[PDB]
Amino acid sequence: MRYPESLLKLTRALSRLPGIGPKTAQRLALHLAFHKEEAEALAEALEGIKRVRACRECGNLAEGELCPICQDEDRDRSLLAVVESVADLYALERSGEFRGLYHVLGGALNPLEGIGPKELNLEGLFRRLEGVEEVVLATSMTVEGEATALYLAEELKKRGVRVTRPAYGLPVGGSLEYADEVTLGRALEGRRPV
Amino acid sequence: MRYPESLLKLTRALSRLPGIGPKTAQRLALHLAFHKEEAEALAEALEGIKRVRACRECGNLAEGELCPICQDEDRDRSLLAVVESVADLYALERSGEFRGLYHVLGGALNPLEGIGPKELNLEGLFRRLEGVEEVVLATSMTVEGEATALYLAEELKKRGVRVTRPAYGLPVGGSLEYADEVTLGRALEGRRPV
Ligand SMILES: [Cl-]
Ligand SMILES: [Cl-]
Ligand SMILES: [Zn+2]
Ligand SMILES: [Zn+2]
Repeated sequence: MRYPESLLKLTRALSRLPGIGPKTAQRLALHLAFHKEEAEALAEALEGIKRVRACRECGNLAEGELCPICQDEDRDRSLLAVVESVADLYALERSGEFRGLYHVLGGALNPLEGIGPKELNLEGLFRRLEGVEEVVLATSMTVEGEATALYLAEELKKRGVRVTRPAYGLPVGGSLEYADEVTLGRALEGRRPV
Repeated sequence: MRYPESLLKLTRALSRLPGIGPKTAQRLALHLAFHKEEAEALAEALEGIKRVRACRECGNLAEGELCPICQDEDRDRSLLAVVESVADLYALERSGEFRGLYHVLGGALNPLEGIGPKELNLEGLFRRLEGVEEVVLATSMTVEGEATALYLAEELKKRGVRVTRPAYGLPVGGSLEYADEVTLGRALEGRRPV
């Protein structure tokens, strides 16, 4: 469709973003061209995020050295949560049921994609076990996240610390009829007294 | 969810974009933070589009003064296409069945939103009728675009030039069963010999 170079340069850059097809790229590029003020603000914010980097301790996004979680003094440092990504950390933190610390991996273990202990931010985890009561293995509830969990569990039980896994089960407001048979089966097996 | 300032500043700027909710804003903001090279390229392209502006004659997006269409010498200047937006011009131009010139309005007539002749790039149209055989009223096929068409038709027939409207009808690969009754009714009324 497009022909001006800076417009096409913008549309092409917008298309590199994940979950942004060429049709959305064009609509946004046109919009940015017709709203100079907004486009300048976005360029300012993009320059602004050059500073941001992985936290020295977590792997969580941080202004400068330490992330907001690590440099919070009101934090139960007896608790630690292993997590695959920053998006998952935010979800956990948004839940409100956790005031521990986090360790952010680079992803999950995956033999089929050659992803293993060296590729993940893993060796850093074992250096931070000082006065850590509990480690929550809060990896994804997938084949890959479960494989990661079992590996961390084996390695953590060796080094003398208890490990817990968040519950498989039904989601809140969920009907039994529309849940899958595996999730439903785990929910039954992990049923609790009341 | 988020707490670092430049990240939030980016996520907030990304949310100002049309058809971008806060969940997508966050995913993209995180992605840009973890891909410094790509983010710099987007900032470069955003700075790059400061130059872009409305064409002196069309209202179409242009590098500097004139749009690529207006400064193309192989252009049937006997033909002119009135259009509501640049997105529509590109669609028309992508169709391949038009080698005329374009006039880009700022939108369509809409009494309910106080949108009328002064608010649209309209007065500029009548200055460009020199050696113009045909004007294609290629506004949207809506209540607003039709109202715009009729107004331009009245005003153009006064100033001595024929006007045409693109066809209402069925789309290519379309079944009759799933088409709406109005579109189907127009397709029948505008049926052609073969
Ligand atoms: Cl798309
Ligand atoms: Cl969303
Ligand atoms: Zn941290
Ligand atoms: Zn032009």
